[PDB]
Amino acid sequence: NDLKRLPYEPVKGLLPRPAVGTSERVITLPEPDRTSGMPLMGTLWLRKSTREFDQQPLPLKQLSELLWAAAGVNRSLGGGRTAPSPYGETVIDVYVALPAGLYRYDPVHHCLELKRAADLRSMTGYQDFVGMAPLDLVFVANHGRMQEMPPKLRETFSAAAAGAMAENAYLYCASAGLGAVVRGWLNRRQLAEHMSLNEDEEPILSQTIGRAASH
Amino acid sequence: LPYEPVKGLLPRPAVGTSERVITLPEPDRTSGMPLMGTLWLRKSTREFDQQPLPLKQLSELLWAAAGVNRSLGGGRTAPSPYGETVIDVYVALPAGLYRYDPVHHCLELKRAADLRSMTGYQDFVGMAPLDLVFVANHGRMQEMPPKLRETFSAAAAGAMAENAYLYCASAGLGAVVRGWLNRRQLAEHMSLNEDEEPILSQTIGRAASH
Ligand SMILES: Cc1cc2nc3c(=O)[nH]c(=O)nc-3n(C[C@H](O)[C@H](O)[C@H](O)COP(=O)(O)O)c2cc1C
Ligand SMILES: Cc1cc2nc3c(=O)[nH]c(=O)nc-3n(C[C@H](O)[C@H](O)[C@H](O)COP(=O)(O)O)c2cc1C
Ligand SMILES: [Mg+2]
Repeated sequence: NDLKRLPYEPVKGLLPRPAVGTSERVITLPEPDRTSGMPLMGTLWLRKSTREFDQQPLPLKQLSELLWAAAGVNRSLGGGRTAPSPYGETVIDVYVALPAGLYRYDPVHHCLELKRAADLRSMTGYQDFVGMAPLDLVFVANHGRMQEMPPKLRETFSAAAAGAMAENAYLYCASAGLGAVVRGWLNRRQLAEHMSLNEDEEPILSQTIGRAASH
Repeated sequence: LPYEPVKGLLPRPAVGTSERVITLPEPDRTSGMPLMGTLWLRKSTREFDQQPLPLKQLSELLWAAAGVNRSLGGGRTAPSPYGETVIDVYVALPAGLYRYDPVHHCLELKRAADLRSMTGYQDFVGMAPLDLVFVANHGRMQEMPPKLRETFSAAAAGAMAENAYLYCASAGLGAVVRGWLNRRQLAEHMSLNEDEEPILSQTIGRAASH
């Protein structure tokens, strides 16, 4: 029983796989829906972790709503977001590893901007028995926007903000019949290198998303 | 513009009978505002009306943040590292500080004092009917690597506070998660054990009228 708590085996030597598809510079996303969908109370009942997935990609509508749920602008006045953040600073940027490329989600313009023309799915650097899925979200902390915050609270603020955003994604997945699993076992430096992140950018959590496997 | 620390403010005496265990009505609702609606209305509120939350609303709020959504296995509404509770949720009420027990869906008196707005920082958040306090229990993380305990408890607490924010958006309540905490001072006020530390506090109530 305690054996589940043993630290996971590191995955050594993996390189980014070649991009599959057309690795477009910008992917424009459709406007997210505002009225309809499963009641919040229903989504809380069904909120769970999934580790085996079907490989079918999310339709563009679902990719859009997921990204908006996690990191989107919900108030035009001031660019308020669907999730909180310390001092209103955008401390977390959401990246998306798709088979066609690694993208950064831009909330103000609700689109994806190419960060790397490579498939960086399941590059957490640890064997946590989470299978291959259509996409991974990576919640990256931007230390450049945290310098007016007390240093000893930055990991708590980054992790809490990332947690809230990952929770919005979980709840969206539950509303839309999708599986999700947040993953904190990250070789942060290795993943930061694969993602071509700047020195002040640190991966905090990832989240593997897709339709749950058929059996 | 950066928040300043406030001096030693002592806790207020509890108002009421301070019952030792409060039974909460069983969580059974599956209806209410669509998730997308709650996401659209998710925001922080800092000025509140003082009217207490009815029992049913308090029960639902606690269940959203910390409750059992799967009876067999004790799976929770929020994720947790290794499926083990690393966060204990406390509720600071006028009548006393209570610990929410997810398995029995009830409140157990922790201290007969009013500990609302005991963060130790001046973040301009007004008095509200209650605070939720998310406590990292390091006693339940001794087999987890030290370097991950802060990230995992903070990410678990953030998800729980997020479920709470969303519930508040669905119910027309205001909420604000607060992370600027003098943790040691607040832990002392809460009578927490040495290996338990408040990491986030969340002030909740109806938004102020005038
Ligand atoms: C901060 C945090 C980090 C997590 N890290 C991982 C991880 O690295 N790998 C994994 O498979 N699951 C991870 N999980 C998921 C938990 O294992 C999962 O929440 C737990 O099994 C309970 O299942 P449930 O989400 O269905 O309630 C993490 C959860 C949290 C809150
Ligand atoms: C980790 C974290 C800690 C926070 N701490 C405080 C705090 O101590 N005091 C406060 O007034 N607000 C706090 N907030 C709330 C943010 O200031 C707020 O989310 C931000 O201003 C944007 O407003 P919004 O929540 O309406 O989107 C915190 C938010 C996060 C994510
Ligand atoms: Mg203990």
